[PDB]
Amino acid sequence: EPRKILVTSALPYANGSIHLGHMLEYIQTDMWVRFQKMRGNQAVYVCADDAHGSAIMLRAEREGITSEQLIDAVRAEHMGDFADFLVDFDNYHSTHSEENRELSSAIYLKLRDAGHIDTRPVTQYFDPEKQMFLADRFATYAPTELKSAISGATPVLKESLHYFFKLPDFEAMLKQWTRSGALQESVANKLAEWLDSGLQQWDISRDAPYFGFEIPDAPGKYFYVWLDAPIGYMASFKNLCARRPELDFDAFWGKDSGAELYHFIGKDIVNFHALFWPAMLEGAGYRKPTALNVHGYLTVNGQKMSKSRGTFVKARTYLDHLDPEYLRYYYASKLGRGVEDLDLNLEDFVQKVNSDLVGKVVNIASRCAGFIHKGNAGVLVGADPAPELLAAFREAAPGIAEAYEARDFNRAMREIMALADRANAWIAEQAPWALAKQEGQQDKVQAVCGLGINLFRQLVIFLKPVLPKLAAAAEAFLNVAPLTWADHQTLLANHQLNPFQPLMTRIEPAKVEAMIEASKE
Ligand code: MET
Repeated sequence: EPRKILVTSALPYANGSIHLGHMLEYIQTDMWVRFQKMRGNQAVYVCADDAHGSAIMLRAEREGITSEQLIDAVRAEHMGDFADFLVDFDNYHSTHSEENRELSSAIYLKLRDAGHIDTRPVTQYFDPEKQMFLADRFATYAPTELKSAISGATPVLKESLHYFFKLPDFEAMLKQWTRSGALQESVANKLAEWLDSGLQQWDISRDAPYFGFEIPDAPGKYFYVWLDAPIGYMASFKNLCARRPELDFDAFWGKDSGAELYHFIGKDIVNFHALFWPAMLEGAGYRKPTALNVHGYLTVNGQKMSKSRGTFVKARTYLDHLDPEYLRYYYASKLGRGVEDLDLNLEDFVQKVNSDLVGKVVNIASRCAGFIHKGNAGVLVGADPAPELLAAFREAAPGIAEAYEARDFNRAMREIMALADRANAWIAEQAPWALAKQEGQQDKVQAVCGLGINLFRQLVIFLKPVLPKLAAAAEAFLNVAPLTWADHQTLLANHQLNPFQPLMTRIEPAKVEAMIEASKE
């Protein structure tokens, strides 16, 4: 039977553009989702904009527009960037939605009646040296407007009631769940620092003015953005189930759920997804996630992204100059099971993509297709010129799937390009361009280029989750139904091809520099 898989990515904040560092997470997630879809599994990919908090109030104020105005414009822009980068969500919702308002309040109310909510007064005191108000830890709250000394009648001591999630109530459960396999060992041991220290109650309320959901029965008190943000996951899925009759909420979020749930996140936000989130789900009556998939961050030419050096590239700025599949492949070629950083070496970016994709994959196709087109009216002739070469492709497939399954895209691209390298070399060894000029060798020409195109179909199957647009164009040329992973098991013989679709041009280094220049501020 197929696997039911609900996959999410972190919800970007609704206060700025998506940049190429953010894009690494969504490309990682989308590629994994597309692979599971090819494998015949029910993989559902949901995300949303994170539209609350002082983060949004600051930008809304900085631009003289309302908070609703900003997040609406921003959600449109984020969805356009993701879509153009071929990141295909099943739903892209918003933490500022009626589903999130009800889910947050229903979860809160259940947790409260179970005794997992606490009320205590937080004190803030003015520090004359640091010249600002500090919180009573026993840091300051994030500012909501743009803005000190001890004034005569001005208080030096604020106080306000806050609402706490009694996270320590789940410490035993969390001590077990964090080491259950849901986290990679590196992740679990870095996270366990909070556990070694002892969990603390979590401040989930903010005072007015705050752009967010109001807390039931606490007038003037709002949920902190990080309280409702992960509930955006459930909200995004609940909103989707209204339009997808085959998707049942309880089937994915009930404690009994036999479905898998994965959160792709960056390493900076593990504590929210690994401590508060699974405690919240268990206390509220839902299943905990199957695993967190944690990733590192992006560097460009060996250094941190620089707005001054022009290596802090907006997704739209990339898309103005370059094919998105360039970057999708480059990321795939370095994305690993680990949690390390990933470097975009711009010179290596051009050499690697041109040599691997255009050179080893696209050119095997266009060269061979031309001979089938001109020499046999476009009918691919079936033959067995190089059985050992073909068997290698068969032997390699389940391993490439294992890499995909385990998020080891690096290994997967490696295995694929090794097959590409070997197939390409055999074609060159045959030299159909030379056989085509010899009289009485036309059968040989079609035998060779038939295998060539067959192997290109195999490479497209293997690369489809990285290059879904290229795959679509390839399926048009190959004149086949959309490719499943199981299609690798069959071959085209005696098959009418369509005209050759353009698949990918080389990366022009001028365009890469034009992208960097456009990003210098
Ligand atoms: C529920 S995931 C929230 C992610 C958060 N908005 C961030 O950008 O770090």
